Amino acid sequence: GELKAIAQELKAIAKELKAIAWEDKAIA
Amino acid sequence: GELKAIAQELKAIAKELKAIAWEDKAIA
Amino acid sequence: GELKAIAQELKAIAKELKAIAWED
Amino acid sequence: GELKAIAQELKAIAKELKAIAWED
Ligand SMILES: [N+]
Ligand SMILES: [N+]
Ligand SMILES: [N+]
Ligand SMILES: [N+]
Repeated sequence: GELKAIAQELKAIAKELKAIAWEDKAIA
Repeated sequence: GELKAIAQELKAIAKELKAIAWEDKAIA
Repeated sequence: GELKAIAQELKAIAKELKAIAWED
Repeated sequence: GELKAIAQELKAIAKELKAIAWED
């Protein structure tokens, strides 16, 4: 369903934001 | 950090959307 | 950059949630 | 209702992400 699929997208965005945050630390 | 905290918020929103989607099914 | 593109995705999702709120 | 309030949260988060993109 649409809400289930939007929930999966939000969880994926959360993992993508943590990856960015981690890249950013490494480099600084 | 701020991105880590926003990631947690997005994961929490995903669980809240699935709960809404489930409530909605039960009732329909 | 990337964060702006993610922000745009979140805005698009917001619009989708408002639409779901008002369907039958 | 609730979904609208979540949509508003997502928009607020979008603004926070754009701000992070432009800090040092
Ligand atoms: N994404
Ligand atoms: N929330
Ligand atoms: N979406
Ligand atoms: N936030």
